[PDB]
Amino acid sequence: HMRVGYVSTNYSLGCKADKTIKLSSLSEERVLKVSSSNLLCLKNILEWNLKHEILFFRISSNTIPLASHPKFHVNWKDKLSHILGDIGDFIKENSIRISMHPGQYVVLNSVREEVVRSSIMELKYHADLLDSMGIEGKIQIHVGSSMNGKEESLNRFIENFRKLPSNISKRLVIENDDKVFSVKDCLWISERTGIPVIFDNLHHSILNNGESLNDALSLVRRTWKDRPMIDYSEQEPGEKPGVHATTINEENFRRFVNEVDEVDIMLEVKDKEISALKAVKVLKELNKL
Ligand SMILES: [Mn+2]
Repeated sequence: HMRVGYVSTNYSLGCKADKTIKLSSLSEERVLKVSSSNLLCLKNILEWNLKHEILFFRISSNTIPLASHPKFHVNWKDKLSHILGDIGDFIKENSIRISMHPGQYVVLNSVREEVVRSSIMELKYHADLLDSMGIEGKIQIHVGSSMNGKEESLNRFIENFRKLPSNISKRLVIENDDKVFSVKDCLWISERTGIPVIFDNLHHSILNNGESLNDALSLVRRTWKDRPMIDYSEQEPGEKPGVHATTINEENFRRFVNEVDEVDIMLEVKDKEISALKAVKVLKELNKL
């Protein structure tokens, strides 16, 4: 009862789904050209993934390049409605679960009004992309800044969250990080907002309040109405703490899954689909796929 995913693009297939363009290259034609090629490759990836028993995917934020930039005014929702609807049908037809992660420049709890504004613009593009596919999906973010200290920063997150439009807020999920905001801190936010928490195992291993894997999982499960998503990674040997592994280690992964069930696992390792294949092989063997 576990789905496996990987993030953004598939290197083996050779259809790049995560291409972006420089601000200096912005034009309607170029945005439509790179969006179309990204989306073609995304459809090809989702097809490949279904055949390889990989039923979770993290769609790249580069899918429509520069979509939330102030100078961007391309009507991609109409112009690409065809391919967008087609990809969404394939996802809903085949029970594929979807997440997106806008990354570090979304800082929903910034003290700077213009940073909050641009962060909401980026979140609105993610909700628009998912809406254009006719699917639900989750948009995962970190809590953000710790300016003025942790408690002020948690309350600024909750305040600004409560100003979001529903098509973003209904999809939003928060994840623990390895520097400031722990599982405990995310659970404090969830209790006051209903936001589900994505558990990231490597981050928790680095920054925690003593909770075991199982206890932290059980806590985070209660924040979801549906099956939880978790982010699985490992430490790259020899690197600074928190640097993500270049591939999963099968024995580490086996030790993790033997503890867990009824969760969709997103692999955040640098060899992408190659690790997703190793994980499908383990899960099938353990009758947990
Ligand atoms: Mn993560």
